[PDB]
Amino acid sequence: EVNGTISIGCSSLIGQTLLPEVLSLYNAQFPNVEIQVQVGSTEQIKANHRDYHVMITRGNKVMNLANTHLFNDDHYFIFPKVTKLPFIEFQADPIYINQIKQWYNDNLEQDYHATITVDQVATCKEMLISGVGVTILPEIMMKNISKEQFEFEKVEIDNEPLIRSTFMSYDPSMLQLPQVDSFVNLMASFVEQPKA
Amino acid sequence: EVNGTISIGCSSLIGQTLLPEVLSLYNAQFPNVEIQVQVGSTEQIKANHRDYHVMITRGNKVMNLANTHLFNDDHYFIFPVTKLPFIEFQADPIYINQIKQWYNDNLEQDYHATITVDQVATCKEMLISGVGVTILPEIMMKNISKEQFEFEKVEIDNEPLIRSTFMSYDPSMLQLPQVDSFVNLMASFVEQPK
Repeated sequence: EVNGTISIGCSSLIGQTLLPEVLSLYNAQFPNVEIQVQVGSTEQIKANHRDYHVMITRGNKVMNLANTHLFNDDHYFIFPKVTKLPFIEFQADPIYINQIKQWYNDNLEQDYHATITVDQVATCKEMLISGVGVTILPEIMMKNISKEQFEFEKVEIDNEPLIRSTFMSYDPSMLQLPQVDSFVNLMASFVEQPKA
Repeated sequence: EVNGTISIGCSSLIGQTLLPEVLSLYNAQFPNVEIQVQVGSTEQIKANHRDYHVMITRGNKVMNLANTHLFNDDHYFIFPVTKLPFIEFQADPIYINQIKQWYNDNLEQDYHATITVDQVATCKEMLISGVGVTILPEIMMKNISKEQFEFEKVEIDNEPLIRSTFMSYDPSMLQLPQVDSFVNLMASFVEQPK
């Protein structure tokens, strides 16, 4: 049997969408593995990289590690079925937030200004659902947003969708741990789409 | 005419349940206030209290601060049972030990967590995707299919297992209009008409 412990560090939004699905598969195949999950900012995770066998983060490849591109998110601007409403911003690295800002300016009348800022995308989405304001979300976080209360407009810059990449990172030496080699191979196949 | 910045630090599960609801009121009444929210563990927030005008945490009162009890949560054991993995979240040890002791008293096996997660939110998503079973605070139970899952209330000696939520702040801070505003709005908000 595969066993021991696997310690996973990932972006907060990953811990509420992808990871539970991956862990249903993984625990079904490798039930004697004990699993530890810690969520956080990409910068936190990368900082604590040594507490984790494997990290799942957003942005770019991590330094001095193996990286596996998992997928890309599109983005939607989401609002009540607009420049008079407050915009909710979430914390991420500055290139990304700056694309969102530049888009707000290009496609809307006012200058961009965050009224509410939260650090997690999940919080941001719940702020949206409660009517605190409008926002831009990556598509993987758009489930269960009422299509009767809200309109969804896709974010493109020039004529290119605004996208963000998710990566799995690990020290290739860790694959000597059966339980890590298992998780990494399971994810390789999990992120492939049957209908390519 | 109330403005400035208010900086809120709260428990993760609060940031996806209570706080958005509170902030819809607050922003409506005090639109010229800029709001910053940071989420995390109770001990994180307590560790960073210098960054926040106001904290909302779970557990006990915080030391050398004003405290306002906001409410108490009941808990439920939620399952599709001792062959299924249990999902444990991180919190202080008295509380986790109540859950362990309860699982032992009321189920056959010894308590053992197969999956452990940092946040209650993750734990709930783990639950919804069939990873396993778990105990949740009732405020985190919305949108769990009553058709796929059963819900059993957690009692210990016929007393519900409950956890408390507190708002903590330095009283001197109420000199900031935008903080005095938020604290009074929360006083109102946590009261029940009925």
